[PDB]
Parts: sequence; structure tokens; C-alpha cells
Amino acid sequence: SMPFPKDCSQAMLNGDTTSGLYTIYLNGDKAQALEVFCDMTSDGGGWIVFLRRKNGRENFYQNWKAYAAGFGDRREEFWLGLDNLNKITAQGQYELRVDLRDHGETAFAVYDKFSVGDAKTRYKLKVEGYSGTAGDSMAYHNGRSFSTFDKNCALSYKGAFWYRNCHRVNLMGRYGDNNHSQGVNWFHWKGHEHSIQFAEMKLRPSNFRNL
Ligand SMILES: Cc1nnc(N2CCCCC2)s1
Repeated sequence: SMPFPKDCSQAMLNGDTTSGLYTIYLNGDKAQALEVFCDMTSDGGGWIVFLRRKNGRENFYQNWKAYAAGFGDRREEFWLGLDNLNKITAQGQYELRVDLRDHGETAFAVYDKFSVGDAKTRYKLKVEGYSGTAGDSMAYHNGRSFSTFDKNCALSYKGAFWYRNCHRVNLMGRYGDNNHSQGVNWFHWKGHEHSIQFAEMKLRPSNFRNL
């Protein structure tokens, strides 16, 4: 085992094959501990989960400071935090996976290159290298800064995202809201009038597929 795993890929290689809560260490630094949920079963495992929607119990209509820091129960609905995402994606080349499920249908999207910039970029999204079944809805968002109601797409749709004008992906939108563009949307899978029951966003090193 690696003593200070920097992501769920180094925790899985450490023999942690059960999905659940693990400690990672940003930059391998024992003073930068972070408790994350690791999805150890989806497409070979080793994924830090950073967004989960599943039941509408958590409020995602939150401010800049909340999106920067993270909120929620990492075992249920939560957001990991943009500062966390910036610090993880800085450690190497990461891949994004999005898992969607709605009324028994499933879809996914993988992006070979995923990064989140620092606060001076307003946590700029980079997403490149799509494959999947959900349809490439993140392309629309590529290169955009993060927006919250207090930093208006976030206000109009009562969510938070790397909004443009405004979204094809709205996974931090209002749970169970089928009104146009209000809900948990992945446009190129289920459009803007269908809120998705289950959604996860997760990341691991792009080179994990052959490490
Ligand atoms: C079901 C699936 N979940 N993930 C999949 N892929 C990820 C790697 C590229 C294509 C396969 S197929």
C-alpha cells in the first residue's frame, strides 16, 4: 500500500475494493487529508465521486463559498468542493466519468481530460476527449468559469454550474423538477423537461486504464 494515496486510484491499488469513504492526501502530503467517497466498482473503480444526486434531500441552491468548500453527506447527496477539485486535478492528468440512471435506464459519459482551474480562473472547467452513451453535453460547457447565484443562469435555474447561456448539463439543479431547464438535466440524453433521478460525477487518473 501507498501511505498517503493522492486519489481513489492509489487507494484501490492499496487493496480498498469496497466503495465507501477513504482518506486521500492532496499532493501525497499527510497534512492535506481529505475524506472522499471512492466508487471502486464502476468501469474498473478508483473514482473519487465529487457529485451525487439520488433523492432530493440535499439543497444544491447554494452560494459561491459553499461550492468552493463542498457540502453534503459524502455517503448520500453532496458536492466535493471546487477548491478540492482544483487541487486534485492539478496532481496529474485526470479523466471525468458521469454515471446517470433514470427509471431503470442508464447512460454514461467519459472525458479523457478533465481539470478545474483555481479561484483566480473562477474554477474554469476543462473537458475534452468524450466517449459514452449519454451524449456529449459537457462540450457546450468546456472552458467556462463556475457560477453561483451570488457570483443570471444560477438564479434563473436555481442551481450552480459552469454555466454558459445557459446549460446542456444541470446536475446541481432542482431535484425532480421537470419544468424546462430547472431540473437535474443532461440535455443530449433526456432533454430539458426530464429531471434525472440519479447522477454521479467522478474523476481518476486518465492513465489508470493501463497503469
Ligand atoms: C457500461 C460501460 N461503462 N463504461 C464504459 N466504457 C468506458 C470506457 C470507454 C468505453 C466503455 S461501457
